[PDB]
Amino acid sequence: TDKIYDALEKLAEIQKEIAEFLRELIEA
Amino acid sequence: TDKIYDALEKLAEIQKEIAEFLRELIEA
Amino acid sequence: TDKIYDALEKLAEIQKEIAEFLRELIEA
Amino acid sequence: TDKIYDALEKLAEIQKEIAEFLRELIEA
Amino acid sequence: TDKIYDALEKLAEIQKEIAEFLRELIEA
Amino acid sequence: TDKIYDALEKLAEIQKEIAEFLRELIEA
Repeated sequence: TDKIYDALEKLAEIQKEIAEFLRELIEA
Repeated sequence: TDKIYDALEKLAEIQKEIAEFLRELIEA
Repeated sequence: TDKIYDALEKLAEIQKEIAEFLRELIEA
Repeated sequence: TDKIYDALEKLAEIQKEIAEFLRELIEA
Repeated sequence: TDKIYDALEKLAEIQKEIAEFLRELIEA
Repeated sequence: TDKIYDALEKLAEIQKEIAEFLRELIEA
């Protein structure tokens, strides 16, 4: 169901942002 | 270490978005 | 399906705990 | 649906790899 | 660096919960 | 800090796999 897909996307984005943050951090 | 504080903020926002998702989910 | 929702929740929690850990770390 | 399950698995693996990376990092 | 060891433990637990989820999933 | 560069690479690959998943999803 499309709501579940959107759930999975919204979720994925959060992991993307986590990785974002992680790489962003490692330059320290 | 302002960079670390900004890190902590940027991080916090991600938790905010996680919580967003979590509450958004619980209505199911 | 509710099992899939619970899956998505259980999953979300793990990301929450990851972020937890991440912020917890940054005070080092 | 099985495609959605596979989605959830593929997703999970990414979190596994994130944790992988995180622990891998902490030895620094 | 005991704090780092505790970090590694707290981290490990999250991987344990990830694996939990993963095996839990594979019965689908 | 080569270890840090390798960290950044290993990390990047995970983002690659995230993006993989994301594009893979959007066909839904």
